[PDB]
Amino acid sequence: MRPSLSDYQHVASGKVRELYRVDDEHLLFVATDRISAFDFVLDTPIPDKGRILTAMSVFFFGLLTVPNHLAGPPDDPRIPEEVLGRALLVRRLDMLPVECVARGYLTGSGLLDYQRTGAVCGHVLPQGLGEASRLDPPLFTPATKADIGEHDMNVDFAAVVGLVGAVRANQLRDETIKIYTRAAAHALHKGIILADTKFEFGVDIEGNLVLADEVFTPDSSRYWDAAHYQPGVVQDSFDKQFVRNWLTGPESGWDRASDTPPPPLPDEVAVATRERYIEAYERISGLSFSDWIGP
Ligand SMILES: Nc1ncnc(-c2cnn(Cc3cccc(F)c3)c2)c1Cl
Repeated sequence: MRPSLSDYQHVASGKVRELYRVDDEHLLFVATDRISAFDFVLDTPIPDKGRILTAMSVFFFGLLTVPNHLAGPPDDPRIPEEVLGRALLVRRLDMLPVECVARGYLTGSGLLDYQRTGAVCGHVLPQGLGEASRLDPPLFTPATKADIGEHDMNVDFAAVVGLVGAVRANQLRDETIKIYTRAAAHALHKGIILADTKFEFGVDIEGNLVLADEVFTPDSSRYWDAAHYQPGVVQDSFDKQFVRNWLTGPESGWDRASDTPPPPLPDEVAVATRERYIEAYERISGLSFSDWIGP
């Protein structure tokens, strides 16, 4: 007997995740099976994506030594059956208003900022870099949330100071880079490049920094196949390239530039995408997804 999700109060929704109040000091952090591509949440869910990404997050939490917001096991009796395997019980924290980002490679808004200004989030970079260039050391490239449906706004370190305090900002920078460095080296050892990552921190009652997000999922982090890493061109998304290629190919009937909501995916593409998630999970964790809890 587990409670119903309807026993808990919904407090937040993201594109592909949900948050619920369990009591005054705990929340329920729920991954869904929805997937986003080209800034659209697609009509077609990916089977088991919520469970797979939750397993991934749990693995990486176990790998990292930093305090985190997990407040119970993946089978905690407070978790409803309906979300079992894709929801975790977490401690309620005072969240810090910073999207902490580390970039090991230059792509996306990071590359664009560099191409426009020669710098990213206050970091003046060497000349001659381009798409998927390795950054060494990794860059702290923080961002702030914007309006609904808008991309996060890249900001520099001074902006983070103004948001959370000088000493805390230094802590966010150091911890974000330490955590990314550890995770990325682990993943690369297993054949996957984590090109970048984003996560949020909160502060507990004693004032300590606590990692409080999904961590190193293909949604929070660019997953790349290391065996095909080729600086100078756009790398395939380990998990979403089948989806991307179909949507923008000759069979979808959809024009990406038209900004109209994309059509549903072929079942075959959704199944193939689930397999990519399982492959990435099992390679990185060294575990079997068949052992991960579910309904
Ligand atoms: N441990 C915490 N304590 C207090 N607040 C949060 C919190 C609030 N918002 N978010 C972002 C978010 C995470 C998942 C699903 C969403 F819809 C939104 C996280 C957390 Cl993780």
